[PDB]
Amino acid sequence: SQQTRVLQEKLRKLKEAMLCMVCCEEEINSTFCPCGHTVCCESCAAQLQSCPVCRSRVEHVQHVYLPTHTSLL
Amino acid sequence: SQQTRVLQEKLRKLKEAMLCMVCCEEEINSTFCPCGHTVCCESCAAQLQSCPVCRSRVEHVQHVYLPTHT
Ligand SMILES: Cc1nc(-c2cccc(N)c2)no1
Ligand SMILES: [Zn+2]
Ligand SMILES: [Zn+2]
Ligand SMILES: [Zn+2]
Ligand SMILES: [Zn+2]
Repeated sequence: SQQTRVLQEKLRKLKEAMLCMVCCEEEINSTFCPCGHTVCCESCAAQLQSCPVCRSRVEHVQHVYLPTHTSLL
Repeated sequence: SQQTRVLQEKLRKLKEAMLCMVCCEEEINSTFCPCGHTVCCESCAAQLQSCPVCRSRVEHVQHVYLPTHT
């Protein structure tokens, strides 16, 4: 029905919000510190000296173990 | 249709996985450091001495701004 298509869209948008904002291909699993923006995968976060959301300097990157994480397994 | 019900369930489960493992009422927005477990809201994370997932000592709590926040 039309509601099947609406639910498909909601699910797709929620899953897209879980993906790295830079590469769009890998799940978010890293936090820029100290600002706290958690919007990248580990590969993109290692290459940024400034937060892509707020432009604060990145002192270091903290890996995050989230419950929403999914993998090939 | 039955497909609408299947998608409703997938959405519900993903949203439930984003809630604090202690209170089950507030969204996750805090990380235990240095272990990195990000499973609690700010209120529940504030008084824990050890991580509720892996038992590592909590040196500090880092607030996280996630794109899934609603
Ligand atoms: C809340 C909340 N958001 C997430 C989240 C956000 C982006 C990516 C991933 N994997 C999880 N988990 O809990
Ligand atoms: Zn990336
Ligand atoms: Zn930032
Ligand atoms: Zn809580
Ligand atoms: Zn832990």
